[PDB]
Amino acid sequence: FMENFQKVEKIGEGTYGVVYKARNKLTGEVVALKKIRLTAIREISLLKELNHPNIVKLLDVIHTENKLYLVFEFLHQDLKKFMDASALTGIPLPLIKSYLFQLLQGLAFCHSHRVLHRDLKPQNLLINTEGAIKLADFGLARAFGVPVRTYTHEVVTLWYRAPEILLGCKYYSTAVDIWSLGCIFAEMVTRRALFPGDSEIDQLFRIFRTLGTPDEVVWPGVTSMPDYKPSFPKWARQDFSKVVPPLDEDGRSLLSQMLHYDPNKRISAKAALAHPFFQDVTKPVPHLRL
Ligand SMILES: C[C@H]1CCCCn2ncc(-c3nc(Nc4ccc(N5CCN(C)CC5)cn4)ncc3F)c21
Repeated sequence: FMENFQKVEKIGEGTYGVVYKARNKLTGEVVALKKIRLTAIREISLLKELNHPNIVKLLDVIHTENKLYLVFEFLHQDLKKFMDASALTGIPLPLIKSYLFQLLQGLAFCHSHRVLHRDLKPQNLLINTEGAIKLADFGLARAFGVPVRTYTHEVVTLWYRAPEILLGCKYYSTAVDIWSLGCIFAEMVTRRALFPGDSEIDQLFRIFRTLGTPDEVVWPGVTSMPDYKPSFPKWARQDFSKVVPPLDEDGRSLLSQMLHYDPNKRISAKAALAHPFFQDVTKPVPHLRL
């Protein structure tokens, strides 16, 4: 239980609980220990075996008393800090293309196992010095939920929420992760958030002003969604060439397929891996200081 870990420093404050960098007192292993404060047992245990090089490995699930502990492999930096440190020059496109490629591999692995992330964002994308990028906070959303406030009452960001979630879809699909990854794709290219909304209706309207207000033509059945309103303002679609300059045509074509309104038209992770944008994909080494 907690005795075998030594708390090094606080990493971050997730929704369910606090995450610490810790040292296994017996094996010297440096891990990320998540303290979740209090069905879910069997759902978390289904993630012990969701192992993939682009998924942060869940090492052990400690269950003692009314406190639940998750032990992950430790990574030193999230994508958010790397984007901030690269804000002046921009992440080089070969590195952007490599991160997107690896995350689509990770997504394709979890969607084939019917596991959704439901909350992709730069803050839970972790990188190392070797050029790898991994998905974190994976599978916990179905185990507890995606609440509005964290345990430290911080607001959950909506910038990467798929429109079907914002429109009240109860049973969304794997396409919600492709949408979030598309928004992260755009943010890495332009060094600015694609849809930085501070409310659910502001997030939805910021999507509408960029991609046009959806209708039955582009999204069959959107007018029947639980939170759709006919009184939605009707904005025209902006051209993608102004959305993410100076991304090349391969990248803009891929991004537009990741940002399709209709979840059934949105490109899958496996299909996106065959997109010509990755014809020249490599694995560069990032410029990190730890
Ligand atoms: C993604 C994090 C965010 C914390 C809450 C969600 N969660 N659950 C586990 C981990 C985790 N985290 C790490 N590494 C790490 C991550 C972030 C940071 N900080 C540095 C200081 N910044 C101000 C914020 C980011 C440091 N280290 N490795 C492995 C992991 F499973 C994380």
